[PDB]
Amino acid sequence: RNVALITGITGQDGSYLAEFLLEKGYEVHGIVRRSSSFNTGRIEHLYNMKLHYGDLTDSTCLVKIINEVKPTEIYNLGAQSHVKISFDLAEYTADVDGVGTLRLLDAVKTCGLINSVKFYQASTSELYGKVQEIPQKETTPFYPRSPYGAAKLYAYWIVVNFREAYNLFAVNGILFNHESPRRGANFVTRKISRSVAKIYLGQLECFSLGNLDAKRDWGHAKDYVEAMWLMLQNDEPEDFVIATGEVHSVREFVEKSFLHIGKTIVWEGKNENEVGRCKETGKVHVTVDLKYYRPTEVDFLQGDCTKAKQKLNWKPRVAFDELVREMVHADVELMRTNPNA
Amino acid sequence: MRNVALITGITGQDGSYLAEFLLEKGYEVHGIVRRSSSFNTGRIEHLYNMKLHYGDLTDSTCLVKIINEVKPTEIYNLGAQSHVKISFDLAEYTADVDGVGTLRLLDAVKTCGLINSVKFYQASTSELYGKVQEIPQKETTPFYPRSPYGAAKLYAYWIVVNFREAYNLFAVNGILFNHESPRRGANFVTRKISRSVAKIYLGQLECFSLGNLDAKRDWGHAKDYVEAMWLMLQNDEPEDFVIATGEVHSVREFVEKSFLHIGKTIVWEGKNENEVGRCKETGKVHVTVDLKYYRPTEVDFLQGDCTKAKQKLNWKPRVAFDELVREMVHADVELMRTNPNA
Amino acid sequence: RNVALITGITGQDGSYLAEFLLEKGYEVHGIVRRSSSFNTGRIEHLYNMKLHYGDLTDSTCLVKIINEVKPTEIYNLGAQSHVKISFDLAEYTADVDGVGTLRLLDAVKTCGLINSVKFYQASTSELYGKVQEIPQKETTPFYPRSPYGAAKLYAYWIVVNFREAYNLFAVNGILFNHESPRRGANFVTRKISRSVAKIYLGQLECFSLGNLDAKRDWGHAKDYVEAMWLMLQNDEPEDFVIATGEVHSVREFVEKSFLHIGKTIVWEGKNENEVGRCKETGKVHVTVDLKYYRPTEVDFLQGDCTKAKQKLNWKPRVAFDELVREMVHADVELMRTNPNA
Amino acid sequence: RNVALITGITGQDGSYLAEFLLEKGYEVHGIVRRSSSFNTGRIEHLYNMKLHYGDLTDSTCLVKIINEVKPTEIYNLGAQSHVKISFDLAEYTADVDGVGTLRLLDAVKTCGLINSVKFYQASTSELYGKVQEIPQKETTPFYPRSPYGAAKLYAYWIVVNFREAYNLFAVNGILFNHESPRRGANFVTRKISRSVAKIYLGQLECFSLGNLDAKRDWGHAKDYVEAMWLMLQNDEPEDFVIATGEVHSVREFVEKSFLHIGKTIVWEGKNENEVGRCKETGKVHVTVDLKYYRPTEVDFLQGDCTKAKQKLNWKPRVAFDELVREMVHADVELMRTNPNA
Ligand SMILES: NC(=O)c1ccc[n+]([C@@H]2O[C@H](COP(=O)([O-])OP(=O)(O)OC[C@H]3O[C@@H](n4cnc5c(N)ncnc54)[C@H](OP(=O)(O)O)[C@@H]3O)[C@@H](O)[C@H]2O)c1
Ligand SMILES: NC(=O)c1ccc[n+]([C@@H]2O[C@H](COP(=O)([O-])OP(=O)(O)OC[C@H]3O[C@@H](n4cnc5c(N)ncnc54)[C@H](OP(=O)(O)O)[C@@H]3O)[C@@H](O)[C@H]2O)c1
Ligand SMILES: NC(=O)c1ccc[n+]([C@@H]2O[C@H](COP(=O)([O-])OP(=O)(O)OC[C@H]3O[C@@H](n4cnc5c(N)ncnc54)[C@H](OP(=O)(O)O)[C@@H]3O)[C@@H](O)[C@H]2O)c1
Ligand SMILES: NC(=O)c1ccc[n+]([C@@H]2O[C@H](COP(=O)([O-])OP(=O)(O)OC[C@H]3O[C@@H](n4cnc5c(N)ncnc54)[C@H](OP(=O)(O)O)[C@@H]3O)[C@@H](O)[C@H]2O)c1
Ligand SMILES: Nc1nc2c(ncn2[C@@H]2O[C@H](COP(=O)(O)OP(=O)(O)O[C@H]3O[C@H](CO)[C@@H](F)[C@H](O)[C@@H]3O)[C@@H](O)[C@H]2O)c(=O)[nH]1
Ligand SMILES: Nc1nc2c(ncn2[C@@H]2O[C@H](COP(=O)(O)OP(=O)(O)O[C@H]3O[C@H](CO)[C@@H](F)[C@H](O)[C@@H]3O)[C@@H](O)[C@H]2O)c(=O)[nH]1
Ligand SMILES: Nc1nc2c(ncn2[C@@H]2O[C@H](COP(=O)(O)OP(=O)(O)O[C@H]3O[C@H](CO)[C@@H](F)[C@H](O)[C@@H]3O)[C@@H](O)[C@H]2O)c(=O)[nH]1
Ligand SMILES: Nc1nc2c(ncn2[C@@H]2O[C@H](COP(=O)(O)OP(=O)(O)O[C@H]3O[C@H](CO)[C@@H](F)[C@H](O)[C@@H]3O)[C@@H](O)[C@H]2O)c(=O)[nH]1
Repeated sequence: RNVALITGITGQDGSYLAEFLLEKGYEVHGIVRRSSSFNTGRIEHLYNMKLHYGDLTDSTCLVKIINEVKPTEIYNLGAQSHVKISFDLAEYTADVDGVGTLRLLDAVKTCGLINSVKFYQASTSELYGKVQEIPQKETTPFYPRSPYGAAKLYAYWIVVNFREAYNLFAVNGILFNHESPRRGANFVTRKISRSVAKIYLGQLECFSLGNLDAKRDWGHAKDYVEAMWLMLQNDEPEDFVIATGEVHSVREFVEKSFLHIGKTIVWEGKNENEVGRCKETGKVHVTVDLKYYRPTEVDFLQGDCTKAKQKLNWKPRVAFDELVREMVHADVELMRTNPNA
Repeated sequence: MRNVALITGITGQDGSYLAEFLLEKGYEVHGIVRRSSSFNTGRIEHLYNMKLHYGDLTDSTCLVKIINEVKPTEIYNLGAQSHVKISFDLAEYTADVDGVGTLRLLDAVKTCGLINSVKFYQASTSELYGKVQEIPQKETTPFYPRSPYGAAKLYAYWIVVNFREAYNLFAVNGILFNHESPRRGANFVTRKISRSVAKIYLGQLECFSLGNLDAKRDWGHAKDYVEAMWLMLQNDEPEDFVIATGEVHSVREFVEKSFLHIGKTIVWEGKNENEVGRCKETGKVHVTVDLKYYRPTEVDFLQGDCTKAKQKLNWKPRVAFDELVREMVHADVELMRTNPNA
Repeated sequence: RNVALITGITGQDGSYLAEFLLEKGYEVHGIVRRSSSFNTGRIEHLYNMKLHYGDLTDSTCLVKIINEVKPTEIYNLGAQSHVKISFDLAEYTADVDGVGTLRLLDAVKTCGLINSVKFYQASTSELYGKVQEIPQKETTPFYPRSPYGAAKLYAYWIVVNFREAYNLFAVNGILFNHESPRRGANFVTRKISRSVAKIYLGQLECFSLGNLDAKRDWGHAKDYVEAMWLMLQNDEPEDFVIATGEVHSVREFVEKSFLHIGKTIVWEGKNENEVGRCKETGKVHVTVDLKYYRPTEVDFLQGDCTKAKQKLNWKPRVAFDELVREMVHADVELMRTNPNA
Repeated sequence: RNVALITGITGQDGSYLAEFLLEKGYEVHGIVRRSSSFNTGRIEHLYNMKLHYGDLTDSTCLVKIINEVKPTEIYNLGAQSHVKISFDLAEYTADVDGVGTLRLLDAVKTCGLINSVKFYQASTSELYGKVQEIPQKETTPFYPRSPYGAAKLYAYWIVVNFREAYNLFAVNGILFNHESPRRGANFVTRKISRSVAKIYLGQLECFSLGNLDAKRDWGHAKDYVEAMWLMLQNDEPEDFVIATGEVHSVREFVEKSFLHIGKTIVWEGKNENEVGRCKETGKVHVTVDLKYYRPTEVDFLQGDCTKAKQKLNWKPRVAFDELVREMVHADVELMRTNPNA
């Protein structure tokens, strides 16, 4: 009996995880939000899958769904997941990402599933924020730098407390940045791949970014959802960093993306006056706008996933260069078939 | 001089039409949009005078920030979990958004010192009449809600009344009866029918299932009804108004008329959950009934009397039921032809 | 098997209801709020009674408690019950009095008790607000005049919807004002009885009130909790007005209270300048202060409880004059024994 | 212009802080919860003080109050502060102690007071939970062990984020256990002092406790509220541990408390069968009950307040033995004057 409940099934990770579990013959249940528009674009090709209307702020819907489904595995991926937006939506973010995690854990307990459920929490490298060690591993102290980070920190610790207090098999995947062709359009990697694709097709000339010097450890969502499953296959409930260990700047992401459409970016100017110019044509394609900066930036992330390599035998398959290629190529195809986004 | 609107629910059916209507009048239009993991501004993307702000009706702080920054002259609270069937499984969220959310917005107006400068429109509803206590229903008909949606909207109606009476806020309840359009949510009955009929016409679908075929509704066009919202805020006195067509049709009639527009005459056979709708010309079944689409407490009949609005606002509906059905089926044929996955 | 769960057990009504049910051999459970101070003064003499920490805004505690207790009868008396305070606490009042009622109902459903629980909702004459009929009965249209009234109206209707949708035996007691020596100190009747008692004992000289012309139908809480029980003994779940049918002003309450300590109040002046003077001494004991007025006053309430008389055989035992006497007498004793009481 | 807003003014700390600030000529505002009973016992002797109805779960009331008062200093002491109760009230505790802190900070920002307010957060030694260093100081990593601890951790970090993001003068006082004659009756120290006082006066024979071997660093609330004020007088917004550095067991608190009424406790038995007998009379006065244990106990706390000593010149005046004496003596007087106190 293999029955998964995925919160956040409509998101990037949820959509890949649903595919991965379906291929293994799981019965997959997802919680979807009511919307005035179509909102199941990433999973519509899959309808073994059942969707249920719910929200992580509605305690009764969560108990009803868990009590009806009686899952063997719960993946809490549901969240207001955007860091910049969390500064203007601090309270909603706290209620969904922090308190919502508690609601789900409490529903497990309320439904008498404390000894049968395995629970995965979507923890995050944003917890390290202003990094206290380089690289960051499971024992690096946390230092959040946004309302999102603070809410995720609550979630991390309440999960730990349920494991310790009630012997719930509950784990924190401390996943570093992961991307894909299904990545939200207002995250930096997809913003770049979409804009580069549009420039290639003559639908756009120039776009603006924020902090070009931010550095990230970027992997592929499809690899990372497998690690989530492996953490629940472990005999003991343990927390794990999942990451590539390799660091690149936003600037490098831009450079590599443009090279895939035959353009070499050369930078000129500094800070908010910095521009990225195509060497071959002389045309400006990238500018900087201060409005995209965060009040408290996370400058640098680099994960050490030695523990996961040893215990889970997990290794990332997609490296940064192939990630950039796949994203630009996919968005060229997407924008060619349909110029409207 | 200064005409600045704040629309909650700007991404929805009504919000998108209201935004166009106000922009045409030279308003500066602000909208509150929810964060989503997917694109969610499809009904208003052609418009970007318009500024969008991330917010949620359950986050009191975001609402005060936005109202304090924008300082609107007009607020239209259209934001809601608006689906009645879904409200039975999302009762608490529905209460928090549709009921308490209305209070949050009113309180933000007061907190920001705008009680004497803002005109506030609340999206009230014929669902308030529920198990109807008079036929037709007018402003003085007693309410009798029949869902967690209806109950939440009733709270909202009364808290609006209380702000008007307590603090002299110009605040009004539009008691709007069902209104539809080509932008209507796909899981409301009218659009579900028009989309499914369009798909059948184009060979993309053979058959679809519905719930209670005997429900009766007063159906108008969203584009006409957003004008009434604006007129209620142009009034010298803050008054509540029923807005409706006065004409009643069944779900069954909506199905029949929709199919006639693609050259098919539906004839029904069987009863209750075994009832089917068959094309007379071909003998093929196109409509079945499934109990899962029924509501635990149905609203059987609505018919609005908008005499007060006719007299005071000079508002009259322009689109009648038959033209509404035609426009919806025709628009969804065009939509599904251009894109079979829409 | 007779097992009651009372929300609001620490309040006026809860304390009387708990005694009444205990006398009948019920197992009585109460939900009590955590407080930094002692808060069980009305029920401490009773500890068949079990208390549970909870709150009507905490969905998980309610499911846990209902699932553990498995009550046959639930009395939802828990509320922010003060009308004037509801104007400054509008949202909290909505969450507790409105949404809290839904949470309790949904917990009944979630726990599989929809066909075994009988549910009493504490509805109220405040629903009639700006009265549309005189007297008011079950069929009088509602017209709330406060955030409290609006929240209670939501609660009334969501109860009706659970009864109609799921065949829950759920009822609205539409109780008119009821008082006692245990009445909250900042309601008008108890404010008067305490202040009059203090004046009698030389602990106070004068106090201020708001609208002296408000008129109310006043009964005794001890009689009214019996009606709540009777409504759950009914074969069919029906809503009932409970009231005396007799109307008196705040001014009369003041006059009658002072007569019990040997003072005849004579009024002079109008509106906010009106004062109440003891005829025997010439001393001013009552003034008016605009801060005690409500933005939207409820001027007049008078209940017609014909339906309850016919179907429940309920009749009020304590009339207004005895209510005034009991309250002043009790507060004299209270303030004599303890001047800080 | 010195205007303080105290959330939690009715609690232990709030009541001492209010006195301390009033003595300095502050205008003091407090947020008080609506209650069905009298709940201002600790501050009634003070009414320069203005009280406002509010709740930390009602965002609108908090903005209204802050906008009206325009405080120069805010002390966020309001909380569901009981650790054992937090396990059954996990969600409410998260909403009040965690999200409530954010609501207050956001109201400061919304009201345009980011550059004029100094904000004190009531952080706590419970953040150290399963202690990662002994003694614990500002740089010891946190490890919460309850829903209370997890909620307070959110609050700690969201305060840090407002300081770093918007240059708000905002500080975390990391206060270790502090007690007084006004301590809540269900905390262990006051439970002991009240029960011992009752035994001395013949109002009780025996009481039950939980984990007798837990160890704590106990100081006096009156000393600790002064540190809160000093942290806001600092030129730079800094976080500080406040503690005695001296550790004692619950068992020692029992022994020392009984000594003060002329009784020597001698223990017999183990675990939940352990009892405490008066050596002089042979009578049993203490038993153990498993229901008082916590699912995830905090076994040991010991604070290092070196930083506060150096920068604030703060030193605790009351040591453990005098604290025990003051509490037992005060509760003897209290229970003698009023057996129901
Ligand atoms: N991608 C990364 O680099 C990364 C790294 C570490 C951790 N994380 C975290 O991992 C999880 C998955 O990331 P992602 O990239 O897949 O995020 P995403 O694409 O933004 O997806 C978010 C999902 O959560 C749902 N959601 C939002 N608010 C909700 C609510 N109130 N109730 C129920 N569901 C709600 C969204 O629904 P809608 O579709 O309706 O908006 C969506 O399905 C998130 O928790 C994220 O914070 C991400
Ligand atoms: N159509 C009718 O016949 C009718 C009749 C009377 C009254 N009403 C009411 O009138 C209004 C407009 O109806 P409609 O057909 O335009 O509804 P709709 O298409 O379902 O639009 C609902 C709007 O509310 C927003 N919303 C939902 N939850 C929200 C939250 N928590 N915070 C902020 N915004 C939120 C939606 O955002 P998303 O797009 O992100 O979901 C959407 O923009 C609603 O209040 C509805 O209940 C409708
Ligand atoms: N008295 C009347 O004339 C009258 C008439 C009609 C209806 N009502 C309604 O009938 C009920 C009983 O009236 P009453 O005079 O006994 O009221 P009351 O003395 O004010 O008692 C209210 C009770 O509700 C509890 N409570 C408040 N907030 C709560 C929360 N958030 N979670 C859980 N419990 C909470 C209170 O606890 P604390 O003690 O901790 O505050 C108290 O036990 C109330 O619902 C009231 O609104 C009263
Ligand atoms: N004492 C310690 O050893 C210690 C150490 C470190 C930190 N702390 C923290 O320091 C602060 C002061 O402690 P204390 O011993 O004075 O606590 P306490 O006596 O339990 O006082 C708690 C205060 O918070 C109020 N409160 C609770 N929930 C509230 C809500 N939802 N909205 C508004 N106010 C609310 C209480 O009101 P009611 O009176 O109505 O319940 C009370 O005034 C607390 O934040 C506590 O968690 C305590
Ligand atoms: N979104 C965005 N980011 C930009 C832009 N210009 C520069 N940046 C910088 O790129 C960097 C990456 O920003 P981003 O792509 O928006 O992702 P961020 O790191 O902020 O958050 C993502 O990864 C986290 C893992 O650490 C997850 F927890 C979280 O849920 C989410 O999936 C930042 O430093 C940002 O400041 C710009 O125009 N947009
Ligand atoms: N949605 C839906 N409704 C179905 C179906 N089969 C039959 N029906 C019936 O059609 C009728 C219409 O259902 P509907 O189109 O879903 O709209 P409903 O009347 O329930 O609510 C709409 O109109 C209200 C105005 O009265 C608004 F306040 C509300 O926000 C929303 O816009 C019902 O009687 C329903 O039971 C069916 O398959 N889907
Ligand atoms: N509390 C209070 N009320 C005052 C004062 N001076 C005059 N009044 C008037 O007395 C009248 C009675 O005020 P009251 O005693 O505060 O009770 P109110 O009628 O507002 O509410 C009580 O009864 C309701 C039943 O209809 C319950 F639902 C509700 O929960 C609560 O138990 C009002 O018209 C008020 O304006 C005064 O100084 N305090
Ligand atoms: N309350 C209580 N505690 C008991 C009992 N028997 C043994 N104990 C033990 O005493 C110890 C002290 O329990 P306590 O007196 O309940 O205080 P605790 O340390 O749990 O919490 C207090 O101090 C914290 C600082 O660390 C504050 F953050 C918090 O707000 C609060 O003021 C525990 O180990 C407990 O298990 C007993 O019967 N009741």
